[PDB]
Amino acid sequence: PTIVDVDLGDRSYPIYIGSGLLDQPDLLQRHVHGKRVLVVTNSTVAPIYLDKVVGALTNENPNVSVESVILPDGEKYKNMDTLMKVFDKAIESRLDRRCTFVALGGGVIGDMCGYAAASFLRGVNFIQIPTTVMAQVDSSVGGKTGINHRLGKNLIGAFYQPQCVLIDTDTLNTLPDRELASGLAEVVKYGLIRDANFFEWQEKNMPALMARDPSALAYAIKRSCENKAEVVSLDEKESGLRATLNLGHTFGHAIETGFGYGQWLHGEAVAAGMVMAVDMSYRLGWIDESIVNRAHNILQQAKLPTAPPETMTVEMFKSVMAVDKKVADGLLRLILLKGPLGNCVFTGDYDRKALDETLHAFCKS
Amino acid sequence: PTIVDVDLGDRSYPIYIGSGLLDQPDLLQRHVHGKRVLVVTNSTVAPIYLDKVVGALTNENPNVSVESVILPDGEKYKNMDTLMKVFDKAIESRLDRRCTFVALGGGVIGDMCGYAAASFLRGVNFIQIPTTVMAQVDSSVGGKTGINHRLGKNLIGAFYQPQCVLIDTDTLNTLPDRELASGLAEVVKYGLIRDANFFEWQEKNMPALMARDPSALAYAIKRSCENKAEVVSLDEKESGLRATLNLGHTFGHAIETGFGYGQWLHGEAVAAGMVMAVDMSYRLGWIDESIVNRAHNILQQAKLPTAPPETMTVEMFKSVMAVDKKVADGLLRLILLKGPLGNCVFTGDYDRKALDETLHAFCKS
Ligand SMILES: NC(=O)c1ccc[n+]([C@@H]2O[C@H](COP(=O)([O-])OP(=O)(O)OC[C@H]3O[C@@H](n4cnc5c(N)ncnc54)[C@H](O)[C@@H]3O)[C@@H](O)[C@H]2O)c1
Ligand SMILES: NC(=O)c1ccc[n+]([C@@H]2O[C@H](COP(=O)([O-])OP(=O)(O)OC[C@H]3O[C@@H](n4cnc5c(N)ncnc54)[C@H](O)[C@@H]3O)[C@@H](O)[C@H]2O)c1
Repeated sequence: PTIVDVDLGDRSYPIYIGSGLLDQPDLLQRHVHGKRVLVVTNSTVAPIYLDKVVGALTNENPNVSVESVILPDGEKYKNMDTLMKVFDKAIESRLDRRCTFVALGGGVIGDMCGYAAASFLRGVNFIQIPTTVMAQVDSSVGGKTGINHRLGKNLIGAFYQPQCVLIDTDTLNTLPDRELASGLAEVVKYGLIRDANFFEWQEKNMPALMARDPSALAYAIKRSCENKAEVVSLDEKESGLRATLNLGHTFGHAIETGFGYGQWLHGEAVAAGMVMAVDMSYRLGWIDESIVNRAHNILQQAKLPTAPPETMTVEMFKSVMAVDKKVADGLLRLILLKGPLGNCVFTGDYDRKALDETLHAFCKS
Repeated sequence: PTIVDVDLGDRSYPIYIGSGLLDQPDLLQRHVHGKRVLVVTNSTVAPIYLDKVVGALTNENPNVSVESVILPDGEKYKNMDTLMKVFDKAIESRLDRRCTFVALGGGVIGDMCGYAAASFLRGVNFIQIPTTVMAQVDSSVGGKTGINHRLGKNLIGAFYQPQCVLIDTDTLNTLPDRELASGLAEVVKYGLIRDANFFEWQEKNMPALMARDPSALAYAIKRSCENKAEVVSLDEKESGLRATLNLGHTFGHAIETGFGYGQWLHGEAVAAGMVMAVDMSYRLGWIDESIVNRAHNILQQAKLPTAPPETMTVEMFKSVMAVDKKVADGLLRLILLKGPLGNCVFTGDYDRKALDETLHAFCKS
């Protein structure tokens, strides 16, 4: 069991990482400070891990009782109505401020569960058990929770930290290849924004990760968590630094909202968003040809898309980018690369013609 | 302009109190930190105050553009579906993280706008402009925001603190006697929980408050906000001490949900429920009978109910109380009077016979 910690003072919490951690009941029990637990998962994950997870919380612990809600599987259910099922279940069972929610699944569940937890009775303790690469390197950590609105991605939610995060890499064993690769998008992101040695290591080790080698995947998770924990501890609520985690995400969200929720996996949208934001960066003269080539090579190694869907138009991009949460006072700040690899800027001061070229170069219409 | 602070370090903020405050644009504009504002109000309040508040937000203020969203008026509407109207409007007009919400109304609007602000883009700034007594003396202060569920009161929300609170005493001039009176319930509450001298003051001053004397009303407000600000600063998230503000509110919330949201005013529900709490306190032999009948009498001078509605039952009270937020690991903790006037306890330890003796005394079935 490795531990990357997130230090937010009295609200600090541990990220436990290893194999078979779902068979170490002591880990979860330590963060369940009440009698009752509500596991939140979806229809795909539930048959695989729920019994295991209730097992890990109860069968060797007699004073803990566990309930579940199984929500439908899909990014397209990341909405207020599907979230209302969690509040409905919790109130039907008469759960109270001492209960604990447990997010069992990918990033869709983590985000929904975290926000529900933030809001139920004005907040109850919750724990993350990510079961995707995406969630294990990104979504489970940091306490950004919430839902999509039809006009945009993550527009309603809460900053709300879990009590712990339990990553067991065995759970990746049941994850389809496509879901695996899409999680690596965010791993590459850490490399580009602030982690050149991490990036470098990925250029060498991407075949391992794609072959799902345990040691590789475990380090990519660990090192991703180190980055994300550092940033969150410094900038929990995104005054400045935290926005760096949004490289390729202004575009990537435009791909998700535009291309209709769910068709492309998030990581697939980020893959393509990142290429676009690399291209803009070059066009602005802020980065080298070499970064462009290496960004393009590594995502190709991960069999992720390096351009957006051919139905995405320039107008859809602009219209969805208009509700990006990096807008301040009607001004669109972007995350762009600048200088040697591992360097990035959070800025609203970029030549808009460069942005316009990038859109027109990547869009068929 | 009388000020009363709320002390939460870097989240501290003033409550301004006085007449004609809506005629001092300076006060609102100080706390609007961006170019955009969305005034959330309702259809009763809008055509009386919206123009004026838009006028104050923009006078000598080119930098700021102001929009509004008009919600339906009623406790009935204090729920998630209606709140979607705030999000939908916000996103449609592309409001960003730097926008400010202005909650313009009674406590329904405050709680709703508060929780909408907490959640919009995971938190934007908001400001409180209470226009009912209930709001001016209680709900506007403390950053307890949220909404009802069918099965219970304020079971979804957040602890979110406003940028400031603008009590303009003139807004009470348009409020009906019934609404005004119902506000006085929380004024009394402060007396009984922690402020004996204030209580004694109200006993002299009740006829004055019911006649809308400017001085009495204003001092009630200041004293009511001082109490709450003191409690909120010490216990913002309700670890312990804050729960004391819920005297008679366990019973009260049960009346609201039991008898139908908005059939009685909150204040009216709270009055009856306070009277039940004192009865239970006496039955426990924790309280002298002078406190019982002193309470009964001040409420009657406010023309407030001292019984719950005739169709409330014992079962209804018990089933709604089971989802009170004062319940912890299945144990219902209550606010009860013990000792001289102005002293309180929050306890899980009481004889349950006292509890359903008081339930059977007040309910026809
Ligand atoms: N909150 C944050 O900071 C943050 C960071 C990154 C992403 N996110 C959000 O999280 C989501 C990321 O999506 P995701 O990749 O987690 O997708 P996801 O939650 O949809 O999961 C991917 C798919 O794999 C299935 N699945 C999950 N775990 C499995 C397992 N162990 N075995 C087999 N199948 C499994 C799921 O049912 C789903 O069909 C996005 O909505 C994104 O916006 C949030
Ligand atoms: N957040 C807190 O800490 C807190 C504290 C106490 C109460 N509350 C909540 O606040 C609510 C109590 O609301 P309320 O009693 O203010 O009622 P309310 O918000 O429903 O408004 C009272 C009625 O008077 C109308 N009105 C408001 N201002 C007016 C004015 N100036 N002139 C004419 N009419 C006006 C409203 O449109 C409504 O019809 C409850 O839902 C309660 O739970 C919250």
